[PDB]
Amino acid sequence: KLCLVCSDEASGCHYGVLTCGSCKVFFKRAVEGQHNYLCAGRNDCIIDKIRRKNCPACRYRKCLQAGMNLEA
Amino acid sequence: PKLCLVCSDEASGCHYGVLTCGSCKVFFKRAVEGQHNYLCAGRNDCIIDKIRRKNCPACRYRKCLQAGMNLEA
DNA sequence: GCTCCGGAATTTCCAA
DNA sequence: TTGGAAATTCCGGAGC
Ligand SMILES: [Zn+2]
Ligand SMILES: [Zn+2]
Ligand SMILES: [Zn+2]
Ligand SMILES: [Zn+2]
Repeated sequence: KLCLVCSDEASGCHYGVLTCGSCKVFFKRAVEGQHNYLCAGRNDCIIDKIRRKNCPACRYRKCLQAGMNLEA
Repeated sequence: PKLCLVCSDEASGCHYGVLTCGSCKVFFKRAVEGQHNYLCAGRNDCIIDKIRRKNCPACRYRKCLQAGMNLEA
């Protein structure tokens, strides 16, 4: 039932991956925002429920290598 | 010149005992009266600057305390 | 007249 | 939206 990104509960499978609501209003506007997103860490930041908003960079990263894309 | 000891932006003036910008001033003020409960998603060495400073409240708050910031000064 | 600082009130911002 | 946190702006009072 877990979002494969933030490990909150999934609202369904969107963009080819099972994840949550916020994680699926997030990928989302990073792509056609085509955003910068610099990490203040090592690029290995932990992504979970209340930390997910700390590092958009690592969050966006983890989105991609879970396979999220705009296509179907 | 004139540059903040915390978020590394240009300093409004000495605030709470530490030369700092205005952003960190009201950040620190808000942190001490409220809760600290912030978590770091990194190793607690996170880099703080104008773009990065909003990423990790935890590390930013730590730097303020490290800098010597205190409410009565 | 000014400088300096705390700080409240206001606006900007964005996540959920 | 609905509400919380960020940040710029502005005012009160101690000084000088
Ligand atoms: Zn998620
Ligand atoms: Zn990161
Ligand atoms: Zn600062
Ligand atoms: Zn951190």
